[PDB]
Amino acid sequence: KPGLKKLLKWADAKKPPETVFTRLRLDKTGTQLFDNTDFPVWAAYTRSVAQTDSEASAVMLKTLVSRYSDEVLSGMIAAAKKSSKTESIATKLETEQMRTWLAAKKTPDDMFLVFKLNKAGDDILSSPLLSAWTNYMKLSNKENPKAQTTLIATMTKHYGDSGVSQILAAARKSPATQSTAKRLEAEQVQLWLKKGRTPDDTFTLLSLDRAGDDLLASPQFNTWMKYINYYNKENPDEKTTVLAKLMTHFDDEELTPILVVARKVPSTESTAAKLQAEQFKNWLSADKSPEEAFTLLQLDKAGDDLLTNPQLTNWLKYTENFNLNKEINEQVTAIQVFRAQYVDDSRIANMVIAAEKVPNTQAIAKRVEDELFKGWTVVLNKPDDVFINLKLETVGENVFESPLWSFYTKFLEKYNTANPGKEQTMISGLARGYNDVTLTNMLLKAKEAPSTKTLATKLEDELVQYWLADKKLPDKLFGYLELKESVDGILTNPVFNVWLKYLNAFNDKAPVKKALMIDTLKSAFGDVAVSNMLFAAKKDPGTAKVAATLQTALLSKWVLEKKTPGQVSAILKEGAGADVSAKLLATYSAKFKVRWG
Repeated sequence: KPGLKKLLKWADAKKPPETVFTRLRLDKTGTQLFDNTDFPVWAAYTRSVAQTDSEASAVMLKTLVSRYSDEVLSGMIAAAKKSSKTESIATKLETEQMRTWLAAKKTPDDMFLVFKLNKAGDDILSSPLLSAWTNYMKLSNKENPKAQTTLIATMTKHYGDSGVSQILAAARKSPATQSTAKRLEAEQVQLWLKKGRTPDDTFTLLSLDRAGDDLLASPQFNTWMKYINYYNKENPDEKTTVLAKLMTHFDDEELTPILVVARKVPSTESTAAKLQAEQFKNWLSADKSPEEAFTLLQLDKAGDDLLTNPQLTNWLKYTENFNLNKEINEQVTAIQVFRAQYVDDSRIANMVIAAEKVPNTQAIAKRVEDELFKGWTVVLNKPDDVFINLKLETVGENVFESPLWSFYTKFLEKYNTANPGKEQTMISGLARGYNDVTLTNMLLKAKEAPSTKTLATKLEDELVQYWLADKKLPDKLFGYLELKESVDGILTNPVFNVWLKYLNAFNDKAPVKKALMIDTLKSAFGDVAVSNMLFAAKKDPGTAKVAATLQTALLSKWVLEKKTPGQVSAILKEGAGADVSAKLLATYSAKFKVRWG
C-alpha cells in the first residue's frame, strides 16, 4: 500500500530491495508468501533498480536465501509455479537458484538429500520437489557431461535395488504414479543389463536369499523372473531358466517341497505351477524314477488322504509320460510305486472305495483304480491272485460284504470278458484263501442272512463245480470237512449235506467207478456204528428217507461182501429192539438167499 510514486522515489534513490522487502511486511509472511499482493510490486521494484532480469532475480534470491532453507524455498517455487501469475516469476527464480547451486558446485545427488527425497519412501513419486530436482539434474547433465546422473540411478544409490523395486511396486497400485512407476521399472532393468548384471547377481541384489523358503511369495521374485526373461532375450546364447537359476540355491529335495507348498496357496499358484512344469521336464529328461518323484512330491506322507493330495494327478501323469515309449518293462509303473509303500493293494483299494463316495474325487478314484487293474493285468494276475492282493482271505465270516468284494468281482468280470478259454468263477478266490471246511461253514452261515443268501447259494453250487474240476475224491473231501470225527447225528450236519451234494455230482459225471457213500461211512466209523446210527435216524422224521436208502445200501454191501446172517444178526442186536432187529434180519437173509443163491 505504498502508493505509486513513493517507491519511484525509492527507485530513483537506488535503495536496496532488501529494505523494501522489509518495509512491505514480507517477514512474517512465511511460506504462504508464495504470493501476497505486494510481491508483484516488490519484484517490479527489483526489476526497477536492476538493469537486466537476471540480476533482478539474483538480488531477490539473495533476500530470500537469508530467510528460507533451500528445501522450503524450492517447495515454494514448486507450489508457486503451478499457479497462473506465479509462473514466469518462479521460473526466473528457479533458474537463478540453480545457477547458484552450480556455482556452489553442488551435485544433483547433494540436492537430492537437501530435498528429502531419500526419505520420502513410497510417496517419492508424489513429492512436489521431484520435478524441481530433475530440472536441476537436466541442467547439471548439460554442464557436467563427464559426470551425469539419472533418476533411477540416484534413487538406487540411497534406497538400494530391493528398496527401489519395493517403491515402484507400491507406486504402481495408485494410478497417478503408475505411468512413471512403470517407465522406471524399465529403466531399472535397463541399468542392470548395462552393468552386465546376471540372474545370479540380481537374485541377491533383490535379496531373495533373505526370506529363505518364503521366496516365491516375495514380490521382487516376480521382478527377478521378468529380469531373467529380459536377459534371455538380450543374450540368446547363454539363455537360462528361472528353475535353472533356482537349482543353484536349492537342490531338488528342498525345492520341490517349496513348490508343492506354494502351488496350494492361490496367490502364488501360477508361479509355482510354471516352475513345477519345468521340474517335471527336467526329471523326464534325466529319467528320474517315479519312485523318487513320488517321494519328492511328498506323496509318501499322504497316508489315507492320498487321493485328495493335489500332487497325485501330477505324479500320475509324470509316471505315464515316463514309461511311454520306454515300453519294454524297464518301465516303473504306478502300482510298483504303491507296492514300495504298502505291502498289499487293499489300502489303496479302500482309498478308492472312500473316494468314489464323494463326487469331486470320483475322477481321481477311477484313475487310481485303473492303475490297479492295469498293474494286475500286466503281471498276469488271475482273479484269485487279486483276491489275495486284496487281502480278502483275512476278512473271515465278513468277506461277502467287505467293500473290497466288489473290487474283486469287477476284476473277475473285466478279466473274463477279456479271457475266453480258461475263464474262472467267483469261488476261485475264496477257495484260494479258505480251507474247504472253512469255506463251507462260511457259506452255510451266509445262507442264514437274507442279504447274503442268494449269493451264498450261487457260491455253494460253484464250489461244487470247483471240487469237480479239481477231481477231488469224495472220500478225501469227507476227511477235509472233518466229517470223520463223529458218526452221531451226521445226517443233520449241514456240512454233510454239502458233501452229499458233491457226491451226487461226482457220480453224475460217470468215472471208472461210482463213489459209494455207505463205503465212506463204513470206512470212517465201522459196521455197527453205522448201523446203530441208521436205526436212530429212521425213527426220526426229516432224516427218515435218506436213512432208509442208506440202510438198504448197507445191507446190499453186506450181501455183496458175503457177510453171513450170523454176523449181520450179531451187528443188528447192537442197535435196535429185538423186534426191529429180527425184522431187518428177515429182510437181509431174504436178500442173501436171492444172491447165494
